[PDB]
Amino acid sequence: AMEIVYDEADLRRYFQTAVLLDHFLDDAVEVDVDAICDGEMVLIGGIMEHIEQAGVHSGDSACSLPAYTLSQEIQDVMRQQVQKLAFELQVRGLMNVQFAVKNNEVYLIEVNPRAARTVPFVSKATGVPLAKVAARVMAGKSLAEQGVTKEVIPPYYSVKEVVLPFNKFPGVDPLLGPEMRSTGEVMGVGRTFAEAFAKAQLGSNSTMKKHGRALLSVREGDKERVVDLAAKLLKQGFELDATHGTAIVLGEAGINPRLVNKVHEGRPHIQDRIKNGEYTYIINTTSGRRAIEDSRVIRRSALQYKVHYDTTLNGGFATAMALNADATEKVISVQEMHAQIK
Amino acid sequence: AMEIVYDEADLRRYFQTAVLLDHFLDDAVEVDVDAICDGEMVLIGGIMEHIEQAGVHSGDSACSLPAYTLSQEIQDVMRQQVQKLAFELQVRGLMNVQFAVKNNEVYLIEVNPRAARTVPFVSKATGVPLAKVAARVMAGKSLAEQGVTKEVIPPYYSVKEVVLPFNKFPGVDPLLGPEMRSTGEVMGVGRTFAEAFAKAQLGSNSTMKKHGRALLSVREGDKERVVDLAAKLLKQGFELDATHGTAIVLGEAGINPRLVNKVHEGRPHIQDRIKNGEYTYIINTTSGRRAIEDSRVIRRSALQYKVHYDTTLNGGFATAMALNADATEKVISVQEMHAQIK
Ligand SMILES: Nc1ncnc2c1ncn2[C@@H]1O[C@H](COP(=O)(O)OP(=O)(O)O)[C@@H](O)[C@H]1O
Ligand SMILES: Nc1ncnc2c1ncn2[C@@H]1O[C@H](COP(=O)(O)OP(=O)(O)O)[C@@H](O)[C@H]1O
Ligand SMILES: NCCC[C@H](N)C(=O)O
Ligand SMILES: NCCC[C@H](N)C(=O)O
Ligand SMILES: [Cl-]
Ligand SMILES: [Cl-]
Ligand SMILES: [Cl-]
Ligand SMILES: [Cl-]
Ligand SMILES: [K+]
Ligand SMILES: [K+]
Ligand SMILES: [K+]
Ligand SMILES: [K+]
Ligand SMILES: [Mn+2]
Ligand SMILES: [Mn+2]
Repeated sequence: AMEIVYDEADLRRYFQTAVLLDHFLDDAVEVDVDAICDGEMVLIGGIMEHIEQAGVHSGDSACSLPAYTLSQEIQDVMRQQVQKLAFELQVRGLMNVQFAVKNNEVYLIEVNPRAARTVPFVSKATGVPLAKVAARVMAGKSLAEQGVTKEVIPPYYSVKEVVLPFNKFPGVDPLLGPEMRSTGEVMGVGRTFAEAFAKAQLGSNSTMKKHGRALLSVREGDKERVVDLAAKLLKQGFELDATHGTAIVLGEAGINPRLVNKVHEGRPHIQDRIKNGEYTYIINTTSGRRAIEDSRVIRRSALQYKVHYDTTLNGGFATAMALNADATEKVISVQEMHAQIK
Repeated sequence: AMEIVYDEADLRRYFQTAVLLDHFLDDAVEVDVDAICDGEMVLIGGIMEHIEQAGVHSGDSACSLPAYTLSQEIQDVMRQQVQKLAFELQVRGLMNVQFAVKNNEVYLIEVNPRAARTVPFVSKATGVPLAKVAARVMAGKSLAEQGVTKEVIPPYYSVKEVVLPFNKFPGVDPLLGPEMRSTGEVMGVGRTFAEAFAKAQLGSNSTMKKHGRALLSVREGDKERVVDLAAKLLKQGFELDATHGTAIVLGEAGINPRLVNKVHEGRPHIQDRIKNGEYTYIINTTSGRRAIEDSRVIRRSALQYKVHYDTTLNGGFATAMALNADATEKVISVQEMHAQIK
């Protein structure tokens, strides 16, 4: 059971309720790299950029292969580090490495010296059966002997999205965090990231629509980038609702959402509006135990009412991009996918 | 000393800091009627309909001759009532009667069996020198004998607005009530109530602009009608800002102002805005000893920064109507005015 303490008081408050301590890498991109070491060389299976930032468990994060925003440059630094780690720790077969990118800096989060859960997706995505390869390495056949020595970068994007069991446990706050709660995953294949993401999103049973009213209620950190999300939604045809401070931020930028009351503020409030079906999209971000506790009503309603919702700004942007794609437009077989690989 | 108490709490509260008790006619139109009685008959000098509701002292209320909203049927009752009083009281000379109209019902405020401060305005409006006649009547010369027996109804609108000394006493809260504080008055003459109001407004040294951003912050009782007012403002090309509760009501009507913070909510706040000359108009209504003391900065700032502001919704509608008029478009002389009277 992890925790992200924000302040001193927070700390106590934690222990009370409650040991390692790690500085939390706020606003960093999380990445996973799957690889194979045969003692002689390292084979990079895949570099997957997560959509949800570090702090949202990698198992609960949607992710993309190839990276959708990371510079090749910083990806090179990761590949090198993966390499140094592989040789140093004497890996023989699969490994997984998790990093956090912040301010153009690579930070190591952990090393899993075995097959990680990302293995099948990377394999489907790249056409290389890494578990068969790594198993051959284990039994003694080298990467070189098997002919699997060069990293494969596919010509299309593969996006992985997860499914959470929150609807099975209503009393739980359907919020993402450092601890993994998802039961499964799906894969979206597209020409662009928007396209992959849209397939991934639909595949994951998302109720997201291409029109309607969107409710925006974001935390302080999010106040800046929210403006841009709000316009993208505007550009797409949605109308907007916003709670107090979010409305303020949007107002100051020129966006004037319809103001909506928090449960405490009066009626009608969000709960009522959600209950009524006024929304087709909800973007709600939060930060701080207490802040989280209050906003619980939103997610709870959103889930109960089947309204698609994002709890991270990164996810919101990803959702916004997919609005530009059409998941039903084109289909492709795995055989065809793999045949496109040069 | 008069004040309106709203609840049990409030009443002691008063008595504390502090005798007749009278029920307060809320959301009522105040009316003034000047009249002459000689024992034989009653001449109606004029029926004036206040812009500001009962609760804002007549003396500080803007007014209209002829009535701009009241039905003929209701004036008829007041006319009826006045006569009854005159004879009843044995009025010989001038008299004044104040009424309040609630739900199509006429309530009697007071009777002043003497010359009222409205006499000169009525005289000027109607061409009938009420003071001369009444004196004559007082000395023994009947209306009949004077040949002043019919109620004159002007072909033009006559609006009286007042001037308040707030600017000379900064420490004071520039807000209207049951006690009179104005020192003078002005008159506006027009083809329409709007044109008349517009002249009276300009006459009163108002800083009202025909463009800019308006700030709307209104009470509960007003939250409903404010929509129409907001619409007018928008139709006129103003941009709107609203405090929370007001913003909620508008938005719920399709009207999304720019949300703004009270002083206690954040920076920038209203005071700041005002201070920055961000507004050209402010509509601020309040109810309650506290809601009032809490809004004080709005009015003080507004007065101090020379921004035109109205403290009644009625006053705000009038201001709006006047936006459709040109005070400097047409001029007329008292002589012509009177010449127009048949
Ligand atoms: N220092 C950190 N800064 C930001 N996020 C972190 C940090 N440490 C861990 N996390 C978050 O916690 C998650 C799980 O931590 P990790 O060490 O990988 O635990 P696990 O063994 O459960 O897989 C990560 O996937 C990440 O999103
Ligand atoms: N019962 C009432 N309901 C509403 N407003 C009232 C009532 N009584 C007085 N007022 C308001 O207070 C003002 C002053 O009361 P009034 O008896 O006329 O006082 P004054 O002697 O100063 O002229 C009125 O002009 C009116 O707007
Ligand atoms: N990849 C996690 C699922 C995202 C979920 N809609 C949310 O953002 O909370
Ligand atoms: N006739 C009263 C003065 C009007 C002023 N703008 C107010 O509404 O406070
Ligand atoms: Cl794993
Ligand atoms: Cl449950
Ligand atoms: Cl008087
Ligand atoms: Cl003073
Ligand atoms: K993550
Ligand atoms: K692990
Ligand atoms: K009045
Ligand atoms: K009096
Ligand atoms: Mn991990
Ligand atoms: Mn009076």
